[PDB]
Amino acid sequence: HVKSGLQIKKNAIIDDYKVTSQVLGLGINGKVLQIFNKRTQEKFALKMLQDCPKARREVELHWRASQCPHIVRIVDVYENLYAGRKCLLIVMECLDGGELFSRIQDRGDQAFTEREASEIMKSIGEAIQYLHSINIAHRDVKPENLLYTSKRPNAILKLTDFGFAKETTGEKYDKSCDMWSLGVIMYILLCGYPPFYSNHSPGMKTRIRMGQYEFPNPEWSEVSEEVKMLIRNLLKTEPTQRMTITEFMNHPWIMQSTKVPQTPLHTSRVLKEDKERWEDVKEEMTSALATMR
Repeated sequence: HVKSGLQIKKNAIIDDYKVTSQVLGLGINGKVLQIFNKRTQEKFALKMLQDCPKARREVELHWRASQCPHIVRIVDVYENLYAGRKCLLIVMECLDGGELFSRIQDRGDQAFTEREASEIMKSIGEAIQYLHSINIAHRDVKPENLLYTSKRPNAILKLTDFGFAKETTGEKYDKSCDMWSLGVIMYILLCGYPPFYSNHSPGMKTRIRMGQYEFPNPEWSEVSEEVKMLIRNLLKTEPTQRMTITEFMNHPWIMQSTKVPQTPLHTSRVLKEDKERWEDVKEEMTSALATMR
């Protein structure tokens, strides 16, 4: 089966979409902005990149991935002049529902089940499975890059931000770092904190002491050994021994999310207790990923 290649349009974007240029001001800094199609009136999102080799690759790899339903769609790409600089203006579907874990943390009943975690992990695994099956590694799978279509409870989770994405060759282990990311996200979904040692952070709990067993008791006591084994496989130190996306998506815990117990988890309640640490969680995931990609 044959798919079209990426046509980068050269006409000014404002022929096609309403923007106005105090909106564009905040854009070249990095913020995704809201814009409207003129013909259709549908809302979209706009990312502004400086045109270089690397931005070109990001947009290329992302375009190949767009038709995955667990990956944010590229609608159009423009090569325009903005300010003194040549820019890639990328038009995408708007994802208005916020980040994955924000939703979980803000729940009013502080209730979250193993089954829900499984359902979410299936969504993320589908996007990764698509990428790895066309020899792309994302290499920046992390909380801020997983976003919901809308605020509503049945919104679709989607993967964004191809700024670190890369073509691979199989004999390669570039894909390994995506599998580690899955293990980390899964771990947080099940307990509310990452599987990170720290030498930290007052008026707060230390969730995992250095060198301590990785599944501590208050939060992990009702979680099966089967699930802990799936996590050890995803987090395995050596990339040569780390679980692949094929093994992950073929695991019963993922394949049969419907049959997963509705075990009540500490996740939402822990995300709230520890919300002052969330910035540091993300910061540590970002640093780890940079040593691991």
